[PDB]
Amino acid sequence: KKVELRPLIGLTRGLPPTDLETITIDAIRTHRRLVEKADELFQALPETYKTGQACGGPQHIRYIEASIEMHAQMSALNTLISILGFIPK
Amino acid sequence: KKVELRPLIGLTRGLPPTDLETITIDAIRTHRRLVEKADELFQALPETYKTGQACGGPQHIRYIEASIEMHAQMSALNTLISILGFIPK
Repeated sequence: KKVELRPLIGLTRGLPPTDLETITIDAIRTHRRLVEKADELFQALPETYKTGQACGGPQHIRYIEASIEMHAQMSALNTLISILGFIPK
Repeated sequence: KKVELRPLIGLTRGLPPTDLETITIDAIRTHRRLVEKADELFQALPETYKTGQACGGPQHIRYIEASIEMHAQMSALNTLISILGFIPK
């Protein structure tokens, strides 16, 4: 993985191995939850929205917000994995 | 602002102006909340942790996680502002 959110290096500098592992493990769990949520909302979108032919509206907004949170958190998770050097169990 | 989270461009492509404005406005509110939370936890850290001389432990972990969420969401907000071309009221 690559460092996508650089400020995380300074934040976790010198953190004990077990502590960084704990943070990363929880971030993996969070990622799974965010992916599941975004996926659930994507599946319920009309075909026209899934293909990008239609845009806008409350339902679409909710999916986008869920996807935004997923992508943002994923950048953090990838960064944590990059710092750790491996994907903890 | 600059595009820090590229997937957001595809997600918001063609979104009606009012809809993108709504999403960005809520992201601004979210950012304020996350900054306040991270700040509150930073202030309560012992001086040794604020200066980086000490690292690790439950309290530090909680601050780091709050800061991580803040930074991640901020990358999303900056990206939304970059796409919109301005900071909505």
